[PDB]
Amino acid sequence: SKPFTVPILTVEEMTNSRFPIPLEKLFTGPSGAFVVQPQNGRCTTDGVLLGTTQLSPVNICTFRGDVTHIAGSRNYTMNLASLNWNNYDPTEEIPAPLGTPDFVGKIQGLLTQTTKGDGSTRGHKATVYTGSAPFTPKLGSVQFSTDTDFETHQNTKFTPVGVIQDTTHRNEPQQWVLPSYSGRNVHNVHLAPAVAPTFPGEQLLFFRSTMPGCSGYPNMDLDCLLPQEWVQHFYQEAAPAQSDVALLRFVNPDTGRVLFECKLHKSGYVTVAHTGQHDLVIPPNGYFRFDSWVNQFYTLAPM
Amino acid sequence: TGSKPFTVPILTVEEMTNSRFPIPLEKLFTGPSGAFVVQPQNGRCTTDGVLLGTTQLSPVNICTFRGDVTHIAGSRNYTMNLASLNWNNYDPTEEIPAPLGTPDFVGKIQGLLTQTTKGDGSTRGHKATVYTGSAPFTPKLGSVQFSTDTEXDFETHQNTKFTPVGVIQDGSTTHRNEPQQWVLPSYSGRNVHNVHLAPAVAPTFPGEQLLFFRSTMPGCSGYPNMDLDCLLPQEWVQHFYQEAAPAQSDVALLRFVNPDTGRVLFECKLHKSGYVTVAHTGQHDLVIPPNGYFRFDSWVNQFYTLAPM
Ligand SMILES: CO[C@@H]1O[C@@H](C)[C@@H](O)[C@@H](O)[C@@H]1O
Ligand SMILES: CO[C@@H]1O[C@@H](C)[C@@H](O)[C@@H](O)[C@@H]1O
Ligand SMILES: [Mg+2]
Ligand SMILES: [Mg+2]
Repeated sequence: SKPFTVPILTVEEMTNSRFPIPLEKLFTGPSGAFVVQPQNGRCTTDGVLLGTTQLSPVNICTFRGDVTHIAGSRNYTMNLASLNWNNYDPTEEIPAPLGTPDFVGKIQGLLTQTTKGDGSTRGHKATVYTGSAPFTPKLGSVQFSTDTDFETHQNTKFTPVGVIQDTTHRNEPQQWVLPSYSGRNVHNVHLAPAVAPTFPGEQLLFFRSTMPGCSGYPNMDLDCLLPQEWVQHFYQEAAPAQSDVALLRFVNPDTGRVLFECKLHKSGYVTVAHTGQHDLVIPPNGYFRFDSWVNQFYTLAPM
Repeated sequence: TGSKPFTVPILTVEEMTNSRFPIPLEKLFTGPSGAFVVQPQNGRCTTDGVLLGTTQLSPVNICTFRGDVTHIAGSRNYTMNLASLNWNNYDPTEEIPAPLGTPDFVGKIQGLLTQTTKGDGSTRGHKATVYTGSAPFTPKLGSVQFSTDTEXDFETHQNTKFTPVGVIQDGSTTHRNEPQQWVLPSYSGRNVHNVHLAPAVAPTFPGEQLLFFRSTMPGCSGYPNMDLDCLLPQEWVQHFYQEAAPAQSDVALLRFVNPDTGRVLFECKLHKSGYVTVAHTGQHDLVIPPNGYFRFDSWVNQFYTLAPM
């Protein structure tokens, strides 16, 4: 069987799988009390994509389609196309279009458009409210608010940049609250499962970034379960799993020594032996290395 | 056994990222260089994993800037004192052309400037443009200038980020006159030469042309030329950097394959210094299936004649 491996890039060389920004650090904390169920950055170790996960680091939280103006405001409805401008199929057995935001919050960026006939172009600051009633990406449409021009039947793109807040500080975004992908009073479908440590003394290990803030006092923490480069790697390699748990070691090349070890579960998430909230202190050139497949009762050395 | 076998990723063109701007690839393109010299500085990496020019590993940090800013109380423009991509101090004596990820073409790049005040976590963001052909574009010296749409609110001594979105055109009656993707900026200003560049590339074998990985940059105003060609997908850069497989000649023979059927559509040469050539004549958007991908066959000699494509 093809040997399993993980990418050897450092944390700072890899990308968050839930927003198009670099990873910055590793974090662990208790989460047994709440539900961890992100839909981007979900992939098994043998390469099966889950949830709304797709392969491009720059298409996360983007939208493409045509727009129509909502009379008496600066708001536009976008009729969604696929990530490569084909028709969007709402019957596919996924929660929402691939790359759809998987948290409730106000995402700010630029809405841009090109007119086919003459190549004229235009761009305006815009915000999408993923908690709002018109946020119905599974049905094929979302709404943007703008600050200011957009034509009908012309290709239009939202490029995300960051998040806003607008009361009590850091109350939004809520990175662990899923949007309602079909809107009010419709339950979500085909979700990737919630994850949690199943072994005593363990916690999830998160790959953490800080989202840019564009207004107010947002909570800018964003944790993903797998780097986007790991998703890309497992998808291509499709190496068979020889157990439910891949043991990884995090290595400091300056000394050759292992800093900590962790479990990469076959269904696509990492746990460590730690109790409490902890920002890991790592060497910037450290990397992860697969060492062996282990059984269900393997006890990690304390992180 | 022997040398580690060389490979390229199996991702399709449409699943990969442009190495010169943070957008997906769309198609393949070939043409003669014409009046321009092809010397891009992002997306430059040897097949055994040596990064060149301003190339770095993150697909989303391409054409970004980070640092602190200063206004003038008589203009909407801000000067940014540059830091490196992980907020480390940027040293102008480092042997690189400019901070890694700096734009490598002359044009007007629009995006958002954003900032967080460390003390209380207050944040702000405004549309901003950087003209990489302008005299204040001096990233090798550690500063660039941005024009913003509103008179002021950005604070001094606070971390500030530019996220690129697309390109604009203005100040011309001729459409699509800018950006000029093969004209390098003057990273220290026009009366100083650029340094430590990744070299220019060109087909060296009779009847061959460069093969490019092409995207269309978003346009944000005016009538810009939105074509953007790179020599290697960003995912190929990441792959070679990790694998560091030795090159066993100057040229790797690759085949481009349709996955739906497995059949070979054309063959090409991946030169060990990090660019691709094909046997073709003319300036053309290639007709390929969207899901096509490349596979390494063998290291070939310098006098190998490719089958025409
Ligand atoms: C509401 O205004 C926006 O948010 C505030 C908290 C400030 O950070 C201000 O500079 C910014 O423009
Ligand atoms: C100058 O104005 C900008 O460029 C023009 C060519 C138009 O596309 C217009 O919609 C856009 O706002
Ligand atoms: Mg340990
Ligand atoms: Mg051929």
